[PDB]
Order: sequence, then C-alpha cells, then structure tokens
Amino acid sequence: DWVIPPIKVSENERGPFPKRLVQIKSNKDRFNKVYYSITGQGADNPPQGVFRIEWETGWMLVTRPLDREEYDKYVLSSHAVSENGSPVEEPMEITINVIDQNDNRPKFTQDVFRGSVREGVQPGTQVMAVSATDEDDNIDSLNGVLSYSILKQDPEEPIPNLFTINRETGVISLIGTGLDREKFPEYTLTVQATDLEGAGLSVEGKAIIQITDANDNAPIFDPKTYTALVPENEIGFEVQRLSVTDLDMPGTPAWQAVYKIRVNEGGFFNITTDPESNQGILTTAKGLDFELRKQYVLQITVENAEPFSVPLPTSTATVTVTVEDVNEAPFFVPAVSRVDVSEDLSRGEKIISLVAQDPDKQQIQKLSYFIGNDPARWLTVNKDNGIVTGNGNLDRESEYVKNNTYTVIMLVTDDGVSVGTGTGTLILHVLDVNDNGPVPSPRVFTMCDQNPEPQVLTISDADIPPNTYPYKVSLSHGSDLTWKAELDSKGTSMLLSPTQQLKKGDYSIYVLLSDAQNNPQLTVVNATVCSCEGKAIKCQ
Ligand SMILES: *[C@@H]1O[C@H](CO)[C@@H](O)[C@H](O)[C@H]1NC(C)=O
Ligand SMILES: *[C@@H]1O[C@H](CO)[C@@H](O)[C@H](O)[C@H]1NC(C)=O
Ligand SMILES: *[C@@H]1O[C@H](CO)[C@@H](O)[C@H](O)[C@H]1NC(C)=O
Ligand SMILES: *[C@@H]1O[C@H](CO)[C@@H](O)[C@H](O)[C@H]1NC(C)=O
Ligand SMILES: *[C@@H]1O[C@H](CO)[C@@H](O)[C@H](O)[C@H]1NC(C)=O
Ligand SMILES: *[C@@H]1O[C@H](CO)[C@@H](O)[C@H](O)[C@H]1NC(C)=O
Ligand SMILES: *[C@@H]1O[C@H](CO)[C@@H](O)[C@H](O)[C@H]1NC(C)=O
Ligand SMILES: *[C@@H]1O[C@H](CO)[C@@H](O)[C@H](O)[C@H]1NC(C)=O
Ligand SMILES: *[C@@H]1O[C@H](CO)[C@@H](O)[C@H](O)[C@H]1NC(C)=O
Ligand SMILES: *[C@H]1O[C@H](CO)[C@@H](O)[C@H](O)[C@H]1NC(C)=O
Ligand SMILES: *[C@H]1O[C@H](CO)[C@@H](O)[C@H](O)[C@H]1NC(C)=O
Ligand SMILES: *[C@H]1O[C@H](CO)[C@@H](O)[C@H](O)[C@H]1NC(C)=O
Ligand SMILES: *[C@H]1O[C@H](CO)[C@@H](O)[C@H](O)[C@H]1NC(C)=O
Ligand SMILES: *[C@H]1O[C@H](CO)[C@@H](O)[C@H](O)[C@H]1NC(C)=O
Ligand SMILES: *[C@H]1O[C@H](CO)[C@@H](O)[C@H](O)[C@H]1NC(C)=O
Ligand SMILES: [Ca+2]
Ligand SMILES: [Ca+2]
Ligand SMILES: [Ca+2]
Ligand SMILES: [Ca+2]
Ligand SMILES: [Ca+2]
Ligand SMILES: [Ca+2]
Ligand SMILES: [Ca+2]
Ligand SMILES: [Ca+2]
Ligand SMILES: [Ca+2]
Ligand SMILES: [Ca+2]
Ligand SMILES: [Ca+2]
Ligand SMILES: [Ca+2]
Repeated sequence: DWVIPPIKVSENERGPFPKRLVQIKSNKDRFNKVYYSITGQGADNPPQGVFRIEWETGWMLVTRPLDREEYDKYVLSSHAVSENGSPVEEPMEITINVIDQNDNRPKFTQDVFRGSVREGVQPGTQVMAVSATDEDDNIDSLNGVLSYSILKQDPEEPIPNLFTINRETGVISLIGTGLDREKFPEYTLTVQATDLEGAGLSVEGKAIIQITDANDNAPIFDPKTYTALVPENEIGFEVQRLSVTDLDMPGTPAWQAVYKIRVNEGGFFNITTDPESNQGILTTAKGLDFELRKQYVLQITVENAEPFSVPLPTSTATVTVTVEDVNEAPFFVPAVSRVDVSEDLSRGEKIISLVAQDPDKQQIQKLSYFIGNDPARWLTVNKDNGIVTGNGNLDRESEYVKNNTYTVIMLVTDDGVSVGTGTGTLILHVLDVNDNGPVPSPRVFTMCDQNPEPQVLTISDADIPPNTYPYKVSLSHGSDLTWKAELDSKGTSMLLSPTQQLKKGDYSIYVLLSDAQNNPQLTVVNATVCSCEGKAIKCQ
C-alpha cells in the first residue's frame, strides 16, 4: 500500500498539551458513522494514555512529555468500526520514534581510580587508564561522546606538569621528569569528562598515583673512621661493628649492605652483614700473633645487593686496629741428645749447661728451671740458672738403660708476670767402663762315677767390647782335688774335668777368670756326683 510514515517526536517536549500528531480517515464512511479508536503500549496498554484519538475526527495526539531514555519508540494499531458495530478497515500499524536530547550528564566508571609507576622511568611512559559514560545518543549526535582532561595534580612540586591524558581514550602518561619516591611518592590529580567532545557538560573524578622505588641512593657510613683493640690468641672474634644509612626502601635489596676489605694483609679478616641496621660486623679470620704488628689500616667499601640506577659515589670506611698482648710460655731450645758422658762421673759435675728462651719481648719476666721425668734420682738442676749437674752413681751396665740410652724430660716456668710451661726431652749417651768380670754358665753339675764326661761350662761378661775379649782360666785352692781346666776353640766355653777317680757327691771347685785381666774370682760351682759310667746323668 500507500502506508503511513513513522512519526518522529522530540524528547522532553514542552508547551501546551495536547499536540496533534496526525489525522486519519476511513473513506468507507459514506455509509454510516465511523468510530476511531487505537491500541497498544502507550495506548491502552502500559504506559496507558500517552496517546489518544478523537473517535469522531480521527486526530492523534501526544498527551504529555517523553524521555527516550525511558522508551525510545512506540508501535500502535488503529481502528475504525461502524455505528452498527462492524469493523470497516483492516487495522493499521503506527510508529513513533523518540529523538534524543542532551538531558544526560556523563559519569565516571569508578568513583576513584588508582595507579603506580617507578621513579626512574622515561618521559612518554603509559601509567593509568580512566573511564566514564553518557547515556544520551552517541551514534548520530555528540550528546554522548566524551573528551577527557586533567586540571589539578597535587604536590604541585617539583613542577606541576608531570602528566597528560589522551582526550579520546582517557589514558594517562608521564610527560615530564623528576620523579622521586624519596621526596614526593604519591600524586593526586583531578580529572574531568565532557559532553560533545569537551563541549557540553562536565564532571569530576580522582586518580591517585603511587611511585614505585628506585636505587637512587647509595649507602652512607655513620662513622667514617673507627678504632678497636684486640688480643693475639684464643681467637676468631668480633672486633667492631659499623653503622650506615641507605635511603631507598628498607626490606629491599636497594637497602641491604654488602662489604669487603680492600686489602687483606695475611688474609686474616672476615666481615659479614646483618639485617639489623645492616651494620658491618667485622671479625678475625685466623687469630693473630703479636709482637709482629700493632697497626692495621684497612678500608671497607659498601654496596647494595642490586646494581645502581645511576652513577653514584662508593663510600669507604677507614679503620685502625691495635693488638693487645698476651704473654706465652718459654721453651728450652732443643730436645737434647747431648751428653755422651761416661759412667765414672763424679757426683756433682757439669753435664749440660742449658738455656731456654721465652717469646714476649716485654721480657722482664724470668723463669725457674725444674726437672721432671724420671726413672731414678741422679741428676740435678740449679733452678735459677738451668744447670744440669750429675749427682749419684750411675752404671751403664744395667737396668733402665735399654738401647744404649737413658732419656729424661724436664721443665721450665714463665713467671715474672704470669704463667708458663716448657716440655723438653733429654737423651744422654751413657758410656762404657769395664766394671764386672767373667762368670760360669751352669753352677751345679751332675757328674757320673765310673767315667764322667767333660762338664761343659761357659763364660759371660756384663761389659761391652773390647772389655770381654779373651780369657785366662784359673783354679785356686783346689787346683788339685783334681780338676783340670779348658777352653773351647771358638772362645766362650771351658772344659772341666777331674784327674782323680773321686767320691760320692756334694763338693765344689773354686774358679778364677780374667778378661783385660780384671781377674775374677769366681767361685764355687759345686758338683753333685752319683753312681755311674760316663754320661752326665739326671741325679738322685
Ligand atoms: C595524593 O595523595 C596523597 C595521599 O592522601 C595526598 O597527601 C597528596 O596531597 C595527593 N596529591 C599529591 C600530588 O601527592
Ligand atoms: C676508636 O675505637 C673506639 C672503640 O671503642 C671507638 O669508640 C672510636 O670511635 C674509634 N675512633 C677513635 C678515634 O677512637
Ligand atoms: C644516614 O646518615 C646520614 C649522615 O648523618 C644522615 O644524613 C641521614 O639522615 C641518615 N639516614 C636517615 C634515614 O636518617
Ligand atoms: C656481608 O658482606 C659479605 C661480603 O660480600 C658477604 O659475603 C656476606 O654474605 C654479607 N652478609 C650478609 C648477611 O649478607
Ligand atoms: C687508624 O689508622 C689511621 C691511619 O694511620 C691513624 O691515623 C689512626 O690513629 C688509627 N687509629 C685511630 C684511633 O684512628
Ligand atoms: C727413655 O726414652 C724412652 C723413649 O720414649 C722411654 O720409653 C723411657 O722411659 C726413657 N727412659 C729410659 C731410662 O729409657
Ligand atoms: C706449666 O705446665 C705444667 C705441665 O707439666 C702444668 O702442670 C703447670 O700447671 C703449668 N704451670 C703454670 C705456672 O701454669
Ligand atoms: C709440656 O707441658 C705441657 C703441660 O702439661 C704438656 O701438655 C706437654 O705434653 C708437655 N710436653 C711438651 C713437649 O711440651
Ligand atoms: C756349694 O756347696 C757347698 C757345700 O755345702 C756350700 O757350702 C756352698 O754354699 C755351695 N755353693 C756355693 C756357691 O758355695
Ligand atoms: C667468614 O665467616 C663466615 C661465618 O662463618 C663464613 O660464612 C665465611 O665463609 C667466612 N669468610 C668470608 C670471606 O666471609
Ligand atoms: C664506586 O665503586 C663501586 C663498586 O665498589 C661502583 O659500583 C660505583 O659505581 C663507584 N662509583 C662511581 C662514581 O662510579
Ligand atoms: C677514610 O679515612 C681515611 C683517612 O682520612 C681515608 O684514607 C679513606 O680514603 C677514607 N675513606 C673515605 C670513603 O673517605
Ligand atoms: C672509598 O672511599 C675512599 C675515600 O673516599 C676512596 O678513596 C676509595 O676509592 C673508595 N673505594 C672504592 C672501592 O670506591
Ligand atoms: C720431649 O721432647 C722431644 C723432643 O726432643 C720429643 O721427641 C718427645 O716426644 C718429648 N717427650 C715428651 C714426653 O714430651
Ligand atoms: C739405639 O740406637 C739405634 C741406632 O741408632 C736406634 O735406632 C735405637 O732407637 C736406639 N735404641 C733402641 C732401643 O734401639
Ligand atoms: Ca531525558
Ligand atoms: Ca537524551
Ligand atoms: Ca549527554
Ligand atoms: Ca630518588
Ligand atoms: Ca640504594
Ligand atoms: Ca629510592
Ligand atoms: Ca705473640
Ligand atoms: Ca705476646
Ligand atoms: Ca712469657
Ligand atoms: Ca757399671
Ligand atoms: Ca761399664
Ligand atoms: Ca769385664
């Protein structure tokens, strides 16, 4: 058909109501009276009564103002019946479009936006982002397009133009330079959005930016030069602690100190760090020792764990140390294999005039010499002059003496001012003299009767050679009660044989030898005889 165009109507209209929109006519009215009515939402349906028609003229009206924001369009159905009561025309659809008007102010997405950036970054860096909206049209008008802006950053210091915002997108960026967490950490700037691309109505928001941290700062010592005293030897011990103040953020690696000495003399120092006021705690690496050095001039520089965000001054601490003195024990010089001395020494004679030395050249402390180790008592010392003399009777020949030795240990004490011990061994070579003289091996026989065979006997000397070289056998009172002497060819033994057919048991034979001579006297080597033929038998 020839329909009927949609009807545009403005919003928030205002004048004298009613307002005729249009007029409709059924031509089938030649016959009876026609009754015009109309139906739909806004008509008889909810919102009832916005539009109504004059049953007799065919006029359509808007009865009151409208807000497209509420309902932006309506569709209606129109009718025409006869007085008799019958419909005449197939109904007719009707449309109305509600044209937008700038009745709406915009509104920010949130009531407050927050942001953060680091202090050392470069100009032209994107920080935050902000939103807002207008409910009016924005597809055929500007009643709903906004334009963003900024008008007041607080801390109007260092300067007041650190940022800008993209008018269309509302994004903010760092424009200037001079950000420092250490002086001004959080800005509060006021934003506004406007109707018709900055032309219409405006509103406010608030965005707040916190500033991350940077290693803008270096560490600073609170003393620059310290001093402490120290002892030579127990040690590995705490000398002095140090103080400092970095200014970036505390629990952070831009706040933790790292040290080191420049030069470690004997490399006898270690230094650690501590999460207190991360003071510098210095200590001794390997004890000290001395009388060698009293002075210690060393320097320690301090850094952070992480590198610096800028060239900065490295700052050292210069420190002086002094070693207190402890006084140590003295010592005999050697451990003496000294005196190759003979057995004939006169009880009270100079053996070893000895001396001991003591470390501490503070030496105005003497000591006393004491002896100590010990198989039995011979020797003697002058305690205030360390003089070892030889008292007593010695005898290389016999008991304690093991290999050609006699080892003895002695002491010495550090007095004068405190304490001390000195353990020193002393081996002294004893010597030989020909003391003893020759002696027979077996002392009792068992001779036989009829024809006894030679009674083997031998010789032994306690002395050391030559002193036991060859012999000379001799038979004293009974050199004839019949007894005849004899030597083995290979030196050592002697052959003892009677020369008479003598008696039934129990009787001695006086013996007498010599080796350089010395002559011993020996003696009786008794002789038990019991009935027989010729071989030395078990007796009775
Ligand atoms: C930003 O927020 C802080 C915290 O309240 C406030 O003290 C300051 O005045 C605001 N503006 C700037 C630029 O710091
Ligand atoms: C020396 O060391 C002591 C240790 O107690 C310290 O108090 C002092 O500051 C250091 N410097 C000087 C010059 O004494
Ligand atoms: C660190 O020590 C320096 C030296 O006096 C001082 O100026 C600074 O204020 C100290 N740091 C802090 C946080 O006080
Ligand atoms: C202190 O500094 C030294 C030197 O680098 C380091 O080895 C040590 O681990 C530090 N102490 C601590 C607790 O970090
Ligand atoms: C530390 O060493 C320096 C360098 O010679 C010296 O001036 C200072 O006296 C020493 N001790 C003290 C107490 O500073
Ligand atoms: C001699 O030194 C040795 C070796 O230590 C030791 O066993 C002995 O007791 C010391 N005295 C004598 C008399 O041998
Ligand atoms: C010296 O050392 C000895 C070790 O035999 C020890 O018994 C003594 O206590 C020490 N003397 C002193 C005066 O400290
Ligand atoms: C010295 O005397 C000390 C103190 O008893 C002792 O421990 C040490 O064994 C002794 N000997 C030596 C050779 O120092
Ligand atoms: C040997 O026997 C005699 C005879 O009785 C006795 O007098 C003597 O003591 C015994 N031994 C020695 C070594 O004299
Ligand atoms: C010093 O002492 C600390 C504590 O035991 C140890 O961990 C470190 O290895 C030593 N040496 C240094 C150079 O720090
Ligand atoms: C000083 O030395 C430290 C390393 O010990 C270094 O990191 C720092 O950059 C130096 N100072 C300067 C101005 O380069
Ligand atoms: C510490 O002080 C000494 C003496 O004044 C100096 O040699 C050293 O360089 C100083 N360290 C610093 C960082 O000034
Ligand atoms: C530490 O400071 C002293 C004096 O200020 C300086 O001479 C020295 O070069 C510094 N050490 C380091 C490693 O920077
Ligand atoms: C005494 O000192 C000597 C060093 O000549 C050593 O060989 C010996 O073990 C020491 N004896 C003791 C008990 O100290
Ligand atoms: C005696 O001398 C020998 C040879 O020098 C030596 O090796 C030994 O130790 C000493 N004493 C003993 C019991 O062997
Ligand atoms: Ca409206
Ligand atoms: Ca509107
Ligand atoms: Ca608007
Ligand atoms: Ca800074
Ligand atoms: Ca720092
Ligand atoms: Ca910082
Ligand atoms: Ca010493
Ligand atoms: Ca000392
Ligand atoms: Ca001493
Ligand atoms: Ca002897
Ligand atoms: Ca001897
Ligand atoms: Ca002999």
